[PDB]
This record gives sequence, structure tokens and C-alpha cells, in this order.
Amino acid sequence: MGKSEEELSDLFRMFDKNADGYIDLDELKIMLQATGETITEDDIEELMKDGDKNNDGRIDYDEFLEFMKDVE
Ligand SMILES: [Ca+2]
Ligand SMILES: [Ca+2]
Repeated sequence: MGKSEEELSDLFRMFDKNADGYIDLDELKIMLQATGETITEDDIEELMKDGDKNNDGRIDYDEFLEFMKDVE
């Protein structure tokens, strides 16, 4: 938070699971598998709608930077 694009770049690394460069809804499920939660596909897709400008069902590094640039 605090209007920082660099923080968004670091957080994107936390979201991708295969080191493939794109966050897919299934890579996002692995983050919930780490918490031990079962996720429905819409929960992951609604999270993408907040910041994914394309609404493509996957967050690119650039789409991820768009999600929380400001948070202030
Ligand atoms: Ca990925
Ligand atoms: Ca996307």
C-alpha cells in the first residue's frame, strides 16, 4: 500500500506457482492449498475481476501491478 508499483511486482511473485510468469486461477488455488482452504472457481475469478483489466481469467505481471497501485 502507499502508491508503490514495486510492491505489486514483489506480490505477483507470491501469486504465480509454476514460475510461468502468469497467475492462473489454478495457481491461485495452490495459494489456498497452502492455507488448507478449498476454493470454488468463482472466488478466484472474482478476485481477478478486481484488477485484471482483460478479465482473461489469469493475472499477467502488468495486470497484477494494476490491482493495488495506490491502497492509501
Ligand atoms: Ca503462473
Ligand atoms: Ca488477466
